Amino acid sequence: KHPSGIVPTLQNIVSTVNLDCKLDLKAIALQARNAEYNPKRFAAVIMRIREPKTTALIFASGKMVCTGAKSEDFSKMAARKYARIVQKLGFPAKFKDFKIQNIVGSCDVKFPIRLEGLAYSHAAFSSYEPELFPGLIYRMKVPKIVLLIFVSGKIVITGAKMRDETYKAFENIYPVLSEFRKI
DNA sequence: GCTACAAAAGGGCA
DNA sequence: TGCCCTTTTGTAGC
Repeated sequence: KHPSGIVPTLQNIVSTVNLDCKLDLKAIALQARNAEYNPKRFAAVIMRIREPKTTALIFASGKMVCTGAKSEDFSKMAARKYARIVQKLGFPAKFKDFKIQNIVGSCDVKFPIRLEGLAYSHAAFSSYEPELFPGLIYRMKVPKIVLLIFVSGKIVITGAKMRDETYKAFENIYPVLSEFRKI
């Protein structure tokens, strides 16, 4: 499962669910204290809960985005809790088509990387402009995943909709990272 | 408290 | 149109 002997830690999960009902945002924004709303700035009511620590963007259309959870299950859990809060408020809220939209992971290979060398050998995948951003942007094709590689050996993997995509991207990159270990 | 990246949802505006 | 808007999170040099 994990040949490199390293398991990326899941850091942020983004999901969406359909409450399947139109919502009155100003009413929700008035009844709730755990809520914010400035339509002039953004179309959603921003709401937050402590456990699991997350932030939901709630729309009039009944759709909802959930951010900040550390796992897929935590994300679904937080979404149901927001859905329960909306119900207590007077809306016939359901929970339709809950879907994990993005998973962000990170790990430490515990060795320095020669980013310049890596980018040169993988030009068709690499974006390295150190004066702009200190990390090398690696757009992997299979799985379709974006990895941010730093000189420190710190790696961020984002864009996954399944956690096995996150693990594979990392196992795919590990041998390349070793090839460009900074001695 | 910006550079960079992924992703969703919506109003607004070239 | 599509591209911002907003939110989250890791990373790191400015």
